[PDB]
Amino acid sequence: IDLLARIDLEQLSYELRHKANTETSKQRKTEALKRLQVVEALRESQDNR
DNA sequence: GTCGTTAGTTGTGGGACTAAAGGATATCGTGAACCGAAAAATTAGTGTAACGGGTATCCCACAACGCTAG
Repeated sequence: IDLLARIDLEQLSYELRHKANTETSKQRKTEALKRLQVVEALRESQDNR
């Protein structure tokens, strides 16, 4: 609860895009984009409700 | 010589498997003793009859004419 409350979705998404853009490993990039999917899904949810 | 990377396994985990009818199941093992709770049953106590007028209603019966003289 505390960790997810302290989370910042916009900053987290920007950090993940940066990490994907500056990573020399394909697997790390895949993990970064996979987390970005869920982060952006939550961001899109926060617009409707 | 040593460290990160990539691709191809390899083991492991989560998700599918016509339609129609019908549709009954049986379900162990035991430790004691006292207190409290409320739900139930048993027991103890009080009682009328006709009368005066006057009047409201009911049922029950009957009436509600015809002629003659001053």
